[PDB]
Amino acid sequence: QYEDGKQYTTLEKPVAGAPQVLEFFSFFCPHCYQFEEVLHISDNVKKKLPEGVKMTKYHVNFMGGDLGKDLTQAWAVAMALGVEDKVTVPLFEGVQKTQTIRSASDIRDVFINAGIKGEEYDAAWNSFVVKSLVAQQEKAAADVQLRGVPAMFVNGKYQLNPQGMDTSNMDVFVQQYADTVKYLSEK
Ligand SMILES: Cc1cc(Oc2ccc(CC(=O)N3CCN(C)C(=O)C3)cc2)ccc1C#N
Repeated sequence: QYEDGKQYTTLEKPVAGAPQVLEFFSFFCPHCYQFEEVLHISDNVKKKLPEGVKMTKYHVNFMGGDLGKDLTQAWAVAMALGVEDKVTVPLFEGVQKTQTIRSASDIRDVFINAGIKGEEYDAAWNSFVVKSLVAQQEKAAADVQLRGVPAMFVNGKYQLNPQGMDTSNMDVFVQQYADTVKYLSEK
């Protein structure tokens, strides 16, 4: 039922110490927008994972020019402060839906209207911790030879292959995607 090359591929050099379930996304990515707002891929995968398996989500730079680097640093700020749930949707909608986020100051404004004080954002933005988080996201992308998003990796060894699943129907696609992660997570 689950064959290498159909629902998933296998990295030739597995990534030592990778997060068990690792998602890569970009706020510029249209498929990542639907994974968040329509398909809820992340919460559907989470419903089917075994006990205690942690899910990690990293932002990538190669979409959207110099604003893409700023969005990776902003996602680092969100992870450092734990405000992902308050900024994920306003950032997606400001980048892709309204296209009113076009600069670092527009990103900042999203965090402030979500309740993060400007002095707290500026401190985090310039911290060593966020510097380390930016480098961490870029290293994981390089370590899996990432070329596009959305992408999801299981135990640093298996890469989901959504174009090898049924993409004609949204509910079947979500169930095949989440069941593949569950199968691979038990390996
Ligand atoms: C039912 C459905 C099914 C879909 O199926 C996908 C899903 C993800 C991908 C991955 C992808 O888009 N990319 C970007 C290009 N590159 C270089 C990559 O490696 C990966 C593809 C099809 C997408 C949307 C919807 C909807 N509603």
